[PDB]
Amino acid sequence: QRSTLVHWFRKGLRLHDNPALSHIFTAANAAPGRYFVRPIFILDPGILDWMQVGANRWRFLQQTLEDLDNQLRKLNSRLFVVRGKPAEVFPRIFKSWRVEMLTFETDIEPYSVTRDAAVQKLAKAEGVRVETHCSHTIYNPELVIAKNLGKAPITYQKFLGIVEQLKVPKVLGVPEKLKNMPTPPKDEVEQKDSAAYDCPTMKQLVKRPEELGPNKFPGGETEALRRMEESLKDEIWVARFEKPNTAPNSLEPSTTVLSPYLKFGCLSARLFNQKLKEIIKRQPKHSQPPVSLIGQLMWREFYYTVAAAEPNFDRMLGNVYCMQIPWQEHPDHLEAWTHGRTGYPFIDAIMRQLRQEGWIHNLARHAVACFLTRGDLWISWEEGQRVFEQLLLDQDWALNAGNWMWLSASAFFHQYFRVYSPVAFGKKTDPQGHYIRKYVPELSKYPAGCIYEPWKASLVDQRAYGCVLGTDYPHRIVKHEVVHKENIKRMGAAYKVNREVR
DNA sequence: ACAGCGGTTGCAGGT
DNA sequence: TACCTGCAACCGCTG
Ligand SMILES: Cc1cc2nc3c(=O)[nH]c(=O)nc-3n(C[C@H](O)[C@H](O)[C@H](O)COP(=O)(O)OP(=O)(O)OC[C@H]3O[C@@H](n4cnc5c(N)ncnc54)[C@H](O)[C@@H]3O)c2cc1C
Ligand SMILES: O=c1nc2n(C[C@H](O)[C@H](O)[C@H](O)CO)c3cc(O)ccc3cc-2c(=O)[nH]1
Repeated sequence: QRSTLVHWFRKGLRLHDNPALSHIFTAANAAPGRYFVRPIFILDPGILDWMQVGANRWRFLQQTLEDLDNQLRKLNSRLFVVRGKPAEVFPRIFKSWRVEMLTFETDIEPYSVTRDAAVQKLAKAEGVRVETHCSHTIYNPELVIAKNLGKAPITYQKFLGIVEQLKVPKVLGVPEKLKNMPTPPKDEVEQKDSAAYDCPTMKQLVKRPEELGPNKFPGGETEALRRMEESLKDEIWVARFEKPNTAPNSLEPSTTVLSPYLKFGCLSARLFNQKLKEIIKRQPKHSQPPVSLIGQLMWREFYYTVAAAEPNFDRMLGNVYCMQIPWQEHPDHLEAWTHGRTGYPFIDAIMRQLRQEGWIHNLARHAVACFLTRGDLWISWEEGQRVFEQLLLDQDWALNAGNWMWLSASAFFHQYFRVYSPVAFGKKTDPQGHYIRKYVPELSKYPAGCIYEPWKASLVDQRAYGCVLGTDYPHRIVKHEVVHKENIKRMGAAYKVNREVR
């Protein structure tokens, strides 16, 4: 018959390096038998208005919550998956559980800002102590903004100068095994259903299981650490890691693929940073930022900082960084790009892997992002943002929007002369086109001399490869060698228009 | 002041 | 091999 401490999961679905969670566990064990602990995850049915979520990411979260519960079970506790909106949920669970303190990890995203504010205001009303922690990113965006005179650095090299003169926080371990902690007595919901706050099953979470692809990347903290240690095994590979040197179209990932685990917070970026630093010190010949592996982690930190200031970071209108470009509507060309039926086998192969597996390589994301926007189709990056938002396992509001602005040359990147060739780009790393053959099996019998460009081969040859254009594989919707030059001139025109105002 | 430099990852043609 | 200059040219940051 006592008060309750609460940790609230949103991002940071881990035990390791969770100062918000450890602060609960250390305090509860400081006064044993005086508290109840409720590690909660609010299954908010309001994020659906905020973001598109595909089947693949729902599977990831299902596996994450299942692992988080298993990890919490070993600490004499458990997870509580509460259904309903926080604005409705909190008032009830504050009184019924009798909550004294509530902790959670901070998030810059607009949905959280309005949510975290409304929660903390109500906490002040109900006499609930709230102390938040900043552990999703290595550096606090506000402090970076502050030390750069109340504004965010709009270049990478300037950003590096601001962050290097800041203290790197202590990476924490796993919280203590709860001493003298019985199961909290069943509330109004738990009495009416014992399994009310249990982990949502696949059926409960994934509404359309036919959209699910192969489960190549299982969710959870356990897999995150496991995959990290596997990636850090070859220290030679880690040290000399240079991003442009990595292939976009290799069958098995040329990079670590820790981004989904960093997005959900199954892996601590601080720990990953700390682990990388240690290897660097044991390796003489090592790569330096931005191309380095730590540099890649710094890019995450970079996009998180600029987005912290601008709430309209995901849209063109009202965005302080985004170049105002008259993008054209074309639902026909949009539907084709979204489902990988453009007629460009390299672009289609990437988009099909994105739909099926839920992850694609950085330079593979580059090729498609350029093609849709300033490259060929001249379609707004906001459209491709939603496609990525739905299909990506690592869908990060800040990272998704920022990198889309990079490739559309709306912000940060400005050299619109550098346009990716959907025909040539893939050839360098994959001359045979194995990647195309796997994800576009229609063209698997085509020779390497015209697999990136089927329109080059005669009809009599098309029949001989068991794939005729127009039926078995769509005609190329636009002509790259023509459209990209016209788009270059369009980019220069809009670059003047924005320059005029300033 | 305007002007040189650097900018995660262009392409084609060349050595 | 890994880097050579054309292409006609952007932005922010620097002194
Ligand atoms: C149009 C577009 C949209 C993108 N959307 C997302 C997204 O929503 N979420 C996301 O995590 N990444 C996004 N990326 C960035 C990048 O493609 C991925 O982070 C990377 O390919 C994931 O593979 P990895 O984990 O092996 O990265 P690694 O090469 O292993 O890099 C290490 C870590 O650094 C981070 N990182 C790498 N590249 C970037 C970068 N370009 N910007 C910011 N952080 C980076 C990732 O979290 C990654 O886990 C996007 C890129 C483009 C071009
Ligand atoms: O608080 C929650 N946040 C959820 N978010 C997590 C989200 O990243 C954080 O809540 C952010 O802090 C919101 O801006 C999700 C994100 C996804 O990409 C996919 C599914 C979810 C589900 C939830 C959820 O149920 N509850």
